[PDB]
Amino acid sequence: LDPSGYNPAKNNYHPVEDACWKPGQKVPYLAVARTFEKIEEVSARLRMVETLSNLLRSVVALSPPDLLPVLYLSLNHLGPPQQGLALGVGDGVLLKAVAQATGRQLESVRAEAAEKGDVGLVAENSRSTQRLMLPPPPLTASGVFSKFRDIARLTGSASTAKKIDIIKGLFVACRHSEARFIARSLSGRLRLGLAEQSVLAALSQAVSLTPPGQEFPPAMVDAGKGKTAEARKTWLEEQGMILKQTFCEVPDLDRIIPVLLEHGLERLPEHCKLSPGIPLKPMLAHPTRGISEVLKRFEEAAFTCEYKYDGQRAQIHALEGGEVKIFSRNQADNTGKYPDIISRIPKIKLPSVTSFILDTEAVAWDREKKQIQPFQVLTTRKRKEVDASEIQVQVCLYAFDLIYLNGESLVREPLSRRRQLLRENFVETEGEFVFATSLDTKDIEQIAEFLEQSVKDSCEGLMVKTLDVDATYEIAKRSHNWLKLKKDYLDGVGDTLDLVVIGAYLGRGKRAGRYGGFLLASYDEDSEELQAICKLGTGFSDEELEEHHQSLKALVLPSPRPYVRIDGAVIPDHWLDPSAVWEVKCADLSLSPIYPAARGLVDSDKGISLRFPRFIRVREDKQPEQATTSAQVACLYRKQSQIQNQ
DNA sequence: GTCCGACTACGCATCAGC
DNA sequence: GTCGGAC
Ligand SMILES: *OP(=O)(O)OC[C@H]1O[C@@H](n2cnc3c(N)ncnc32)[C@H](O)[C@@H]1O
Repeated sequence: LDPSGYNPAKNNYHPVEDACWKPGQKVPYLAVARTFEKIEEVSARLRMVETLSNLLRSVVALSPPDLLPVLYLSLNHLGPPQQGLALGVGDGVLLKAVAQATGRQLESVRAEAAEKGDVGLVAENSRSTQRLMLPPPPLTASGVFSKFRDIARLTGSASTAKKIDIIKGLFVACRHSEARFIARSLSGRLRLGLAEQSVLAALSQAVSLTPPGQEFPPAMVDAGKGKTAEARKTWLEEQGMILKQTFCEVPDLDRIIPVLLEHGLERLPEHCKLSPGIPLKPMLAHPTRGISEVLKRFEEAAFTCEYKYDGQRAQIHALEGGEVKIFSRNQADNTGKYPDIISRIPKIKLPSVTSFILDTEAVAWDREKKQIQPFQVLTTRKRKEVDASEIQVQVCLYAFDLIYLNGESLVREPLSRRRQLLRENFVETEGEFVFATSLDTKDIEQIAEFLEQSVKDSCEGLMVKTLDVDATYEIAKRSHNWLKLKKDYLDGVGDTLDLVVIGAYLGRGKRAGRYGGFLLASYDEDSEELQAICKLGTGFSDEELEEHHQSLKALVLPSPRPYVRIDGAVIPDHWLDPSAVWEVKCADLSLSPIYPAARGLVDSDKGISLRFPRFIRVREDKQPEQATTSAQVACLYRKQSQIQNQ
């Protein structure tokens, strides 16, 4: 058949008959791109999962070995996260490859990509070089995926030119809508509306409806034929939960897909279980906007409150053989980053401990002062090839959960149990390995003082977790089972700044057409200058963003006003007449190496920016001169508890 | 509530142009 | 990291 007319969203989809490729033959990338079209067209997640499941069903029945690349293409992933593969292709490089492939000038394609907010639309609607040669052989799914890995593997000098040539070869072989999705994949903005959770749902539904390991033609193609609506409903969720719980234990398609294709979904938890050395998905936290919101949602269930430390999450694995591994919250290998940690594993556990998986937070520590250092100090550590002698920023560990212990998994255990084992079999070495400052209560005043004390002790806020009711480490049940209580979540903390809009940025994707971001500035009275302080991109409603785009479009200037100073900040696409004042909330103030706001008032060669800036409201009663001054910004930074604890 | 994709600062690691 | 939108 023709991959051009592939419709994986048709009613009564047959995996074998409605396919556009013969069995044993490699899956054409156009079939993947056609499935991406139908997925992008709809907004309901259930319709998106069904369309993908249909494509996965034809793959599992006609070309099983192509299931792994098709899943990775739908996720826009290069492979397992612990392998650390990265494309290494910037937007400027992708645009240079698009311009060279289409025969157009770089300025033409760059203006169009910014105006459209999508590189895929530019790379597709340009084929002035396709009428130059005979059509290259059609693209395959596994072939496109391997070429993506080829790009990611090129390193060293002159590697950029080699990446461009591979991207160029893909575009000249693209037909119909393939160029739009290949360019979207390289830029890291697939924009499908479907991601990890929906792919997992589509995979479990596809292998349940069309089981793998069958002979061809497949005896079973729709195992939900003789079932009722509520029966097929509850059967698919039970199957989807088996896949989701094991993927949370082993988020590695390279390990799950082969076992899946050989033993089926039923026997998967027997082969892929939680084990040290293999990173697992961490437990996340849902943001709570107040103490009262914690009493609800948890209702009549006992919980605990722990200090929210400002560092980097460290998932530490101790294998039975003695080898030690550390993983980030994205399952990235961080073992070579903490040699100081590895030397101290003996000092944290009892002689009876043989294997464990620890959930801790690596926080920068000052041994000469016995205090916690801010996150900016922690980020100055080296990332790889670190030798313990040259470690200049010490790290203190704050363990708050225990997942594995002596060969048994505690995932299905309540937090009250996991916390107990973590206390009995681990030792306190202050400034090295300490337990999270905990406090079990239900008193609002006690919780309020604990929230205050945490920030006095160089912490962001509190973490609230139940102890016995829904207090397991099963992410597939609820990925955000913990609660997050910070000061800036409450609407009275007062860290609101009134800043002037001095620039706008063209939006991409969901923000194509209007402004996606804005440049904010503070007024320096002594220099009579507006100093850029940060960029702003979140906090607007969709209706507010169109009001800003309309109101600020009249103030667009061809050149910046002479009294505006942005230093090394990103030059805005549209310079704006300094007139709009917006209220902006942030979590912290940081010493910036780029922004010139309040430079000299705290550090001689560094300014101040805002950590996690968000838009609150427009200050219509205010004018640029009445905005927050750089002197106020310098004082706000000084009054910070971590800055005061210095 | 869930899932997804807009967008933030920052600094190490990497590479093009000279 | 924060945030809002569609379901
Ligand atoms: O805001 P966020 O989602 O990054 O917060 C979650 C992260 O916060 C870190 N952290 C610090 N202290 C704790 C405690 N006591 N418990 C759990 N997490 C904690 C972690 O890095 C977490 O991912």
